[PDB]
Amino acid sequence: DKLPYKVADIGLAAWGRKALDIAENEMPGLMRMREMYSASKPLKGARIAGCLHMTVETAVLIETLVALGAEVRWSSCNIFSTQDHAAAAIAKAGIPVFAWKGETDEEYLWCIEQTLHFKDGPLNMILDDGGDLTNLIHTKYPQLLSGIRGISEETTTGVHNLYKMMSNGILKVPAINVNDSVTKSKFDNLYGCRESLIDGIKRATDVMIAGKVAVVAGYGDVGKGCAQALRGFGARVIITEIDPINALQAAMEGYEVTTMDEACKEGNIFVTTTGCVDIILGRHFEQMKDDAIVCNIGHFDVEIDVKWLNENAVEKVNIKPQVDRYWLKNGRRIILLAEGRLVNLGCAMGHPSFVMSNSFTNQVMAQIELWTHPDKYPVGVHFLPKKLDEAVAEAHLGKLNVKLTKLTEKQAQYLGMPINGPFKPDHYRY
Amino acid sequence: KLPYKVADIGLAAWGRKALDIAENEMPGLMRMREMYSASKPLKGARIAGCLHMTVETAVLIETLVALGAEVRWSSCNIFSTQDHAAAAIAKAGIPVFAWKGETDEEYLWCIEQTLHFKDGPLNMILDDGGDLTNLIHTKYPQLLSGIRGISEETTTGVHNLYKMMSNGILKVPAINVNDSVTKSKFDNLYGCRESLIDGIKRATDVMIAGKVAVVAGYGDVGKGCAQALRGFGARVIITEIDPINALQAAMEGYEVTTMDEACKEGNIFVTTTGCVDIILGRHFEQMKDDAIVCNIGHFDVEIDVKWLNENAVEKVNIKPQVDRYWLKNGRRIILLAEGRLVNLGCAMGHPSFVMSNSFTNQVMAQIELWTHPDKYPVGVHFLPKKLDEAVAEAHLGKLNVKLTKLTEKQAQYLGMPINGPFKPDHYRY
Amino acid sequence: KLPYKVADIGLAAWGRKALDIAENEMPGLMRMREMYSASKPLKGARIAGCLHMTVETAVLIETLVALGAEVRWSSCNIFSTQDHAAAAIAKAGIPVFAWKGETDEEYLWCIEQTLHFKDGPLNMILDDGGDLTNLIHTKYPQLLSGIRGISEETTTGVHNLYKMMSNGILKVPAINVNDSVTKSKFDNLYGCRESLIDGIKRATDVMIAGKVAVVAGYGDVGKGCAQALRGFGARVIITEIDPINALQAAMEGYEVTTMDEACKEGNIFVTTTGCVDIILGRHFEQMKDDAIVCNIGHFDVEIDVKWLNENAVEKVNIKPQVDRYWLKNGRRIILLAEGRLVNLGCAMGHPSFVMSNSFTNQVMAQIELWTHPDKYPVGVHFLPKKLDEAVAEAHLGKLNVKLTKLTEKQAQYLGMPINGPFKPDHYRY
Amino acid sequence: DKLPYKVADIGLAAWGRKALDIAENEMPGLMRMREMYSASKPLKGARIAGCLHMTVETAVLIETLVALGAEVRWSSCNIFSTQDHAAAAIAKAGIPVFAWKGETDEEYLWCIEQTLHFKDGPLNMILDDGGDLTNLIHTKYPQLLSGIRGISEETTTGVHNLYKMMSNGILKVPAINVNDSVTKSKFDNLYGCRESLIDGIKRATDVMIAGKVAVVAGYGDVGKGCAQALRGFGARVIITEIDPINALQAAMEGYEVTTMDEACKEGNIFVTTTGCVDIILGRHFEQMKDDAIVCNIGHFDVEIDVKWLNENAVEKVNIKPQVDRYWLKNGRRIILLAEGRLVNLGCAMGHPSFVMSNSFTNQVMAQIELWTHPDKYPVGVHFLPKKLDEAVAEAHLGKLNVKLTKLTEKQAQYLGMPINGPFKPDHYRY
Ligand SMILES: NC(=O)c1ccc[n+]([C@@H]2O[C@H](COP(=O)([O-])OP(=O)(O)OC[C@H]3O[C@@H](n4cnc5c(N)ncnc54)[C@H](O)[C@@H]3O)[C@@H](O)[C@H]2O)c1
Ligand SMILES: NC(=O)c1ccc[n+]([C@@H]2O[C@H](COP(=O)([O-])OP(=O)(O)OC[C@H]3O[C@@H](n4cnc5c(N)ncnc54)[C@H](O)[C@@H]3O)[C@@H](O)[C@H]2O)c1
Ligand SMILES: NC(=O)c1ccc[n+]([C@@H]2O[C@H](COP(=O)([O-])OP(=O)(O)OC[C@H]3O[C@@H](n4cnc5c(N)ncnc54)[C@H](O)[C@@H]3O)[C@@H](O)[C@H]2O)c1
Ligand SMILES: NC(=O)c1ccc[n+]([C@@H]2O[C@H](COP(=O)([O-])OP(=O)(O)OC[C@H]3O[C@@H](n4cnc5c(N)ncnc54)[C@H](O)[C@@H]3O)[C@@H](O)[C@H]2O)c1
Ligand SMILES: NC(=O)c1ncn([C@@H]2O[C@H](CO)[C@@H](O)[C@H]2O)n1
Ligand SMILES: NC(=O)c1ncn([C@@H]2O[C@H](CO)[C@@H](O)[C@H]2O)n1
Ligand SMILES: NC(=O)c1ncn([C@@H]2O[C@H](CO)[C@@H](O)[C@H]2O)n1
Ligand SMILES: NC(=O)c1ncn([C@@H]2O[C@H](CO)[C@@H](O)[C@H]2O)n1
Repeated sequence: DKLPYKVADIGLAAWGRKALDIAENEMPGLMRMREMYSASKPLKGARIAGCLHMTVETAVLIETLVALGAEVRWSSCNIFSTQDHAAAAIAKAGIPVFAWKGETDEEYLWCIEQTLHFKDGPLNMILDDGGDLTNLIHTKYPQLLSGIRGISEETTTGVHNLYKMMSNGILKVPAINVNDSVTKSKFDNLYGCRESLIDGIKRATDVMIAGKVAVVAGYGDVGKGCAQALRGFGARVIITEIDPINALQAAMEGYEVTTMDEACKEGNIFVTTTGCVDIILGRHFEQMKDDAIVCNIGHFDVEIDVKWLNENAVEKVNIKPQVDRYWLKNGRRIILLAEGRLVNLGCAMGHPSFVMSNSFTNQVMAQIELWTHPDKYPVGVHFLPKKLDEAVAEAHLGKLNVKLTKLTEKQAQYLGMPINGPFKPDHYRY
Repeated sequence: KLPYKVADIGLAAWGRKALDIAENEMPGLMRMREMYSASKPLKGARIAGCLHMTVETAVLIETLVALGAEVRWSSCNIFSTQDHAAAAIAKAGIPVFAWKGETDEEYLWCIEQTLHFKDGPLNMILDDGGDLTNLIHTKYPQLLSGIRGISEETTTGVHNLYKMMSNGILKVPAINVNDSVTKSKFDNLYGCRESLIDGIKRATDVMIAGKVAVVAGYGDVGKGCAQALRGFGARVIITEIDPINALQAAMEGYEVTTMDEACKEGNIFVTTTGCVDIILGRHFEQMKDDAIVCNIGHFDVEIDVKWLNENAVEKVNIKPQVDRYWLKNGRRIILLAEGRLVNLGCAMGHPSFVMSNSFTNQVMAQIELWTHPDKYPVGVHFLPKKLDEAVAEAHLGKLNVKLTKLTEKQAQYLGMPINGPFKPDHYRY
Repeated sequence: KLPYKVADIGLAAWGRKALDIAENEMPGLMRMREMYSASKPLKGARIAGCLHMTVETAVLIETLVALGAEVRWSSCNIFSTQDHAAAAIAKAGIPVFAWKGETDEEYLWCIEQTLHFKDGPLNMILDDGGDLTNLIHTKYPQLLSGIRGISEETTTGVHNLYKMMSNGILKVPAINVNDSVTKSKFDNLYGCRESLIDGIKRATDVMIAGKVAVVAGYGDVGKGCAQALRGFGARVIITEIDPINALQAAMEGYEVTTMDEACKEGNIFVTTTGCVDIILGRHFEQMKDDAIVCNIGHFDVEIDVKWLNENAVEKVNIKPQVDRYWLKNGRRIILLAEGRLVNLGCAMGHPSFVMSNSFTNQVMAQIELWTHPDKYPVGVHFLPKKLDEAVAEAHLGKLNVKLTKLTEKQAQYLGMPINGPFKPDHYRY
Repeated sequence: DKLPYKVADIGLAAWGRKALDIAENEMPGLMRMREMYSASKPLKGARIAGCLHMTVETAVLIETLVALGAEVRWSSCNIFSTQDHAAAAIAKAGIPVFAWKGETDEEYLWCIEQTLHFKDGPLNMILDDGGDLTNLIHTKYPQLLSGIRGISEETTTGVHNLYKMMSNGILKVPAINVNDSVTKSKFDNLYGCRESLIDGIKRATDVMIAGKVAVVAGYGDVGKGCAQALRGFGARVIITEIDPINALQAAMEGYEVTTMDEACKEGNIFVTTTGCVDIILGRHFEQMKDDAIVCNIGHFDVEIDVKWLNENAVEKVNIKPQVDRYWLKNGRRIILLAEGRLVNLGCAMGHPSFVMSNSFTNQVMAQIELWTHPDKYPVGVHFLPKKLDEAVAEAHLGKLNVKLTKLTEKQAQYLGMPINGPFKPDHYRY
């Protein structure tokens, strides 16, 4: 007596399928997983609850998991990130999906709850992005924990939470940290944001980047890509940081590194990338240039104090969906994107398919590892082996017409490594 | 007769909000309003405009009206109208005939609606690409003697004016706005550096990083396009006919080769030449699977779209202005905006700040021609450097740029007028 | 009289090896030799040259001689001579009066040695910065009627020629070589992009990454300098008097402010203005400890070196052309090349490939003035675009650039001559 | 009856001292070690044999070790890298140093042998760059191993050798891998090469970079910096790689990735960064463009087959020290820099002082850790703790006028980290 799916408009499915066809041809990693494993069906018996942005890219991931034998039920991990034509295509394919663009907070929680119960029993695998599904099970459904073989987690904030859960004795299910595969963190977080930040800002505002001062809070993988994107279009980028190593990197790349207390007086565009609370506050907003654009690409909605704007502005003018222009008591305006929620996914289409093929090939590999080799994965947080990490990269080289060199026997002996790798030590930072 | 013709007048409120935001990004145009709204230098002008009907152009239109002109408007491209901007203009009582997705015949009908005002025929032309200019000269020559001047926005349009003049067929004075320094070195370069990728992304959501991109032409537009693609991690290959532009591209680290070679390597193709026959059937047949092909230069003639329509074995419309073709060789080609300007057809054109440079020049040109016509005999003219410098200066405050002033000692040393102009007429910036 | 005067003729063999390497990087000059060595268009010319006596200039000198000229040479800067290049020229029998580290009086003596040949006084000038031009006009006016033409290398020199002409005091026709497209947009820009950092590094070995660098001026030289510093991870701040150049710098992501503000922040200061009084005592007094200060523009007047010498409390010579001053405030300033051109004074100037563009223009200018003087009345002239394009084309093969040729259909469409020139005279590239 | 030092010309000492004074003011990390530890003298009793490029930067390191109480004896680890004025200043200061620019291979070995015996006994600490000192002791002087408390090793190839020695049971002394401190590998190897490669090429050849094709073999930290430097000056850079992850990084940065077998036909400049043998061979040289410039910035002299040039060229013309122009049987010329040895140190001045202050502050810290806390360091290869790594970066922020943000108590609680760090997990790649 439960809904089979819930999406904005299943009639968008034909357009969705065209977008999926294009994406498949950009995602050789996922297509190789299908070629290699569609017959052997390694995920047979798996019942995967997924909580991850319901985008065209994610649809390709979902169909890969199903091709490999899994049953899947899906929700988005963000109220604005669903692409309704992708959700429609997945629903039309008979896969239970509960996701649409513009969910309320109540609807969001309800959608996750729809993914827990399958025909043959409760979920036995978690594929998570940000840990909401992980946390829901541990907090509200502890009786389901014993039946879950593994968790794979997509993003930096999610994995931070898993390590904290483990250190405090709260984690009860083995997890693979997908974020920190080399082929995820050094590609998705960096090159993905380098394209999708600007895409979000532009679709929302059509603002010129050239000539502006842009303030980027944080200089981790996300901040590095955001800063590079903005600099490339001729913004002058100012960085804030708490970590002296990341701060020194930023200075050595030619960026001014200062505090938000100083930078708020100069920025025309503000991007938060920190995964931390209380980055942009009332005292900052009051000092900003007129029509400063403020957005978050890090986590949830707490980097920016959106509550302060709602409480203190004279008026909030909605410009269009996910774009609000606040008029402050000082007579100046602030343009806030996506209510302070992820701007690339909320105001544009998130990362492009090619780089998401890296991240999602790691996801499929992690699901196969946890489902088929559980003995290798005790309760705790684990990485994929370097050999598989390398294999993700190798699967994407052909599409780019990259010609990789093979070591000669003489060179392999000289270096003391195998011809087929792995080629780097475990601590290598790339 | 119709007061206007637009897609949906109900879009006017949203249009107005977008115009409000754009005004705050366009200090040059707002300064023209501050300076000239009382004195109304364009009183008596009846300006027919043919220029992409975007949010940015709406700000220009309302500036012309604030300065006392009567205006009637059409777009210069069948896909470039932003319907909310058109609706806001219509709602404000200004005759505009423009919508996204015109037929070719509707396009001409729209230009024709701009020619006659209550008080008489048009007496000024504001053009982008020469269609209004050519229409009057070829079909309505009886209207020419009543037109005081033409201002022309874009490289292809000004090329046509110079050709008309050399052939003795130009009959109205024109100002070349494209070749103001503050237009050509800003709009054509930095505008395309942002809006090319915006068009490609909204249309395809393709990853740029890791791709080979082939840019045909390395003029102002090609320079901006190449820099954009390289910034996102594409490997950019350039084609050129001019050895100077070619050497520039080589000295910036780009491979410069022919399209006959580059067609085998590119994943993304962008034409920027203003020339016919850049991408042909023999090129399409060699392209990598799902190569994305688009034009940012002129009209629809850089890419042989006719060839694709006639020779593909499948053609699937993905969404408006995005078509995916399957060739006999089994490979696919993705064509944007039917080969028409991709930045305006698949996205929103250049952002407002840089359009404020171009459009401040347009307002200055209209004022010069309308109020000082004897300074402009039949022929093609530039705005004075002093005015060109003034356009730039008007945008410095928004960016918090602090300009240095020469001391009297330094001005004497340089033999330079202390308030400019600061460069000789041949200076290339 | 002396056959030459150089530091050490024993350096000639090493000089010749360096010239051999440079010739293979200078296809424009080598092409001039291939085309004109038999016909000897410069037969009868007696060229006095005043231009940095470097390896690159040695290739130019031997090209002029190959084309039939007699030549006598001096450097235009007291620190820019490369002694091995000077020795190779001297060994080849060419009168050259140049060494690194001349006194100001020796500098003038060297120019004076170039004026008289066996067959009579000079009849052509090849100048860089106007010193030879000014010397003749002011001290040897009786020689003017015997001089057929002047070609001038650099922005400051051509500025002086235009001033002379407007004041009615220029008495010999001149060609402005600086403002060939293939000179100004290449040498001034890409040359400085490499040779500024070479000068700073050889002098100081300072890390660029992490520093704030202040570049005064954003013309061709300032653009090249700023890009170089940014590429290595310096944060670059720009000063400018021209609102157009200022807006360019802002649109490229640089902070544009005054020297009065920037002096408090910079670790490296580079002057590129061609103007007096850019860095003054009030600036030095505010600078970060061990700020490195240098000039790449003109003469020694951009930086107030007199102020440092008079006001520092300590001055220590680190090595040739590097001085470290201690100010009364206890902080240190490092001054390069006594405020003279840092790229030529502390390193080797621009690399040979880009100098081949500049120097091919110089050879073309000398040929034009010597063989077609009636085309050049007294005044300041440009080389024709056709020749400018030819300079670029002559360098494409070395870089393996493949230039596209228009089809006859395309040339008709564009109304363009199929072999060029391809751009109108106002084109800015 | 042994020499007290051996240098090119001790009369260069006054110029050397001026260069050292300038460098000190660029090296706040080393100067902070002096401020903090010159009175307590933590290295008292240490007798450190050092084998590391005898440059101005290294002189500042040497004087720091002596200020901290160590006795030191020094040699260079490269026959061309010594800066004779720096060596003179160290000799004049009474420190035994055996180093000059342009040593023969025999003289090189002799110089290392001079650093082993002190007045009060044999060395009891090793500071090494490339492992020659480490290998000499293990192979020729095993009886000295028991008296050595620790090894600190500077460079990637050196540390590779230490791990191999450990895996084969040959390492008998505890070692700290300095190369893989974050503040070394991500700064020295990357930003150092980004400046010093071009400096070497320019001083040797004065070649224009703009317009050229440059081929960079390897895209690790060194290759990344070299490629960026060359691209910045307008070369078109082609990368070769054996590792699919590094290769994908290069492609995503806009470089063509192909094999040397293809790239040798196109390159005008060749830079080897691999640490591997047999990168540029006869079959490559024969296909190169006329006057191709060929150089190595990786390891020793075996990346480039210099022996092939010597055996097969028609003639070798010496242009000036460390620059040779070979005329081949095909009539074309090859310009080889520094006989295939490190081009940045051999043809220029190596990395600038500021970034060497990061590397050498790690060296001082490693010497203090091994000398004063030996119980923490069993036989094996170890990293410096992240807290010290962060402290190296923090010590350089003031010179750059960087303003680092401090977490609030609320933020530190939210993130679950200490206000004073460390701020990243052990696996973080920066
Ligand atoms: N929107 C997306 O598509 C996307 C993609 C990847 C990751 N993410 C999210 O982005 C965020 C950042 O991810 P990351 O991988 O870059 O993590 P990271 O740990 O590499 O970088 C975060 C940086 O923020 C800095 N920081 C923390 N608090 C700060 C403060 N108060 N002020 C200034 N700097 C501060 C840290 O020192 C760190 O260097 C995470 O929330 C992650 O889940 C989003
Ligand atoms: N979409 C836009 O927003 C936008 C903006 C500005 C200009 N434009 C248009 O873009 C086009 C280019 O303008 P521009 O200012 O760069 O002009 P330009 O003259 O500076 O550059 C065009 C270049 O194309 C080269 N070229 C010509 N034919 C060629 C061919 N067959 N193959 C390779 N190269 C060839 C020329 O040598 C020239 O360097 C024009 O049509 C102009 O109207 C469009
Ligand atoms: N060292 C070299 O190898 C080399 C090479 C080429 C040119 N030059 C010399 O470099 C200088 C600059 O040449 P260019 O071609 O760039 O000329 P330019 O005219 O293009 O640029 C100089 C810029 O300085 C700006 N300026 C003038 N006075 C200023 C001041 N007080 N403060 C800030 N900005 C100011 C001007 O607005 C102008 O934009 C000239 O002296 C020229 O002869 C040297
Ligand atoms: N000259 C200097 O100042 C300097 C500075 C730092 C490091 N180094 C040295 O530079 C070298 C590289 O150091 P790194 O830190 O970049 O190491 P790295 O391991 O990060 O990079 C080396 C790269 O070379 C690649 N490689 C190996 N064999 C190859 C082959 N046959 N063809 C193509 N690519 C190949 C590897 O895949 C790797 O990515 C080492 O020898 C190191 O000791 C020199
Ligand atoms: N197009 C997409 O589906 C997309 N774009 C970005 N992300 C993921 O969103 C996560 C943040 O929630 C990041 O870790 C990315 O991997 N997914
Ligand atoms: N946003 C806009 O209205 C816009 N964007 C680009 N262009 C103009 O379109 C012309 C090409 O028709 C160029 O010359 C630009 O000036 N207009
Ligand atoms: N290597 C060289 O001989 C060299 N380098 C730079 N310049 C010239 O020096 C002039 C400044 O005097 C500039 O216009 C350059 O053309 N010459
Ligand atoms: N200026 C210098 O002393 C210098 N420059 C580079 N390197 C070191 O040289 C090692 C290679 O032998 C690298 O790991 C660098 O840390 N030292």
